[PDB]
Amino acid sequence: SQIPASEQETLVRPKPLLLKLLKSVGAQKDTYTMAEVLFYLGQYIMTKRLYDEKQQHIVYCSNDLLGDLFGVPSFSVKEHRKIYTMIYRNLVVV
Amino acid sequence: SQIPASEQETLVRPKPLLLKLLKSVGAQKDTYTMAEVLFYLGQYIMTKRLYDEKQQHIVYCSNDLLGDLFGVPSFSVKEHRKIYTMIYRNLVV
Ligand SMILES: O=C1c2cccc(Cl)c2[C@](OCC2(CO)CC2)(c2ccc(Cl)cc2)N1Cc1ccc([N+](=O)[O-])cc1
Ligand SMILES: O=C1c2cccc(Cl)c2[C@](OCC2(CO)CC2)(c2ccc(Cl)cc2)N1Cc1ccc([N+](=O)[O-])cc1
Repeated sequence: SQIPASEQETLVRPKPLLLKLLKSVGAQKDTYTMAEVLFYLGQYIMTKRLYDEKQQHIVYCSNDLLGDLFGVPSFSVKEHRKIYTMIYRNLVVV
Repeated sequence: SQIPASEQETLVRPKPLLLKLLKSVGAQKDTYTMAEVLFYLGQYIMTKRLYDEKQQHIVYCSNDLLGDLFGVPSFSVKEHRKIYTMIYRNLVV
């Protein structure tokens, strides 16, 4: 956060639409700190799949020589076994 | 270490197209450890921008109530002051 601590702990009362949204994912109250609002928005965001975590770590290799060699348009940098399998089809163990 | 150390250190010879890919970003040899192949693949990937921060960190809220509350189709989770500004419009302190 580039937001000062004092600001994060500011006590606030969500308007009716923001309140309904927060309670829709389990918020219990009518007043919150700003830190609490952000926690519940985070839950809302993840629940409505407005952010995708897997898609944060993707190589897009279609129409590139790498896509030709691996035989795929995309892959996760976090899935090492899957990369190794694709690499092995392009070499010989000595 | 998803991959065992000994496998990472396995000595391998890239077939011609992979080899040309590797030398295209500075690789100097015909023979490599698997670790070395992954390093040079990484350099290729980043050079050609096949992986790019431009697609990262985004909340796409255009088609959700949140987009209507925030007045935008999307926002970056890293833009903390923007997020605060957008939230303050939706409340009273
Ligand atoms: O770092 C992240 C993060 C990363 C990826 C996806 C999501 Cl969803 C989040 C998000 O919540 C994550 C969770 C915690 O509550 C688990 C749910 C979030 C993003 C955007 C919003 Cl508007 C709210 C939370 N978050 C927390 C946060 C972001 C920004 C600020 N700020 O403005 O100073 C404060 C807190
Ligand atoms: O963690 C990351 C990472 C994160 C974001 C983008 C990129 Cl490009 C990479 C990548 O290279 C990073 C750099 C180092 O050489 C600086 C360039 C990479 C991804 C995919 C491939 Cl196919 C190769 C490297 N990498 C390293 C790595 C990933 C997977 C394995 N594994 O399967 O055992 C081994 C090593």
